[PDB]
Amino acid sequence: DYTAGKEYVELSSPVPVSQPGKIEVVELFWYGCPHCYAFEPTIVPWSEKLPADVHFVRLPALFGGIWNVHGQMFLTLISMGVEHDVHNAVFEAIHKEHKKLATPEEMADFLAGKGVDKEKFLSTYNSFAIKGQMEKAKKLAMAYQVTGVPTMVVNGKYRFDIGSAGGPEETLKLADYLIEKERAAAK
Repeated sequence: DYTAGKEYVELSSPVPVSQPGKIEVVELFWYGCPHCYAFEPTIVPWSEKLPADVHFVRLPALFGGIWNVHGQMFLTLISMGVEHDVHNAVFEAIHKEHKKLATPEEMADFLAGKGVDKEKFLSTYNSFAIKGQMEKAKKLAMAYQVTGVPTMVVNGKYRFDIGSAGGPEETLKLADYLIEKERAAAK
């Protein structure tokens, strides 16, 4: 059994969830984060097997500079509806192929090779709608009081990471435990 204050903490000010009625699981990440890249083989298959009442979401940590730029790329891909399909390839480009993907022109030229419309990528990247999603994501990370990645937050209420949980497998087992806690809770 896990212990509040040890493997996870409870946020004294819970944060609203992106999809009311589902148990939210957020992974805060940065595409350029090696620990984030390394966790992917653990969290990806798990995330695809979650039940119908769970909503898994990735949230880019907008902690400045290149993190903001890569987060803006993430959010642009989500808007275009293609992030899932090019997700692994972005991680691979950054960590294996030496691609910096540090400007929208560079991102668009890379993503074109993965099927992504460059004009639509560029227009979405610079859109007002993306500005709002950026601020939303910033304010969420501030409200979760997250100061590094990868970090998990369940149902806007419980924050934990690989170190606190005690390893990558433990991170998912803890998430499972916390999902069950929320499923059992009175509505």
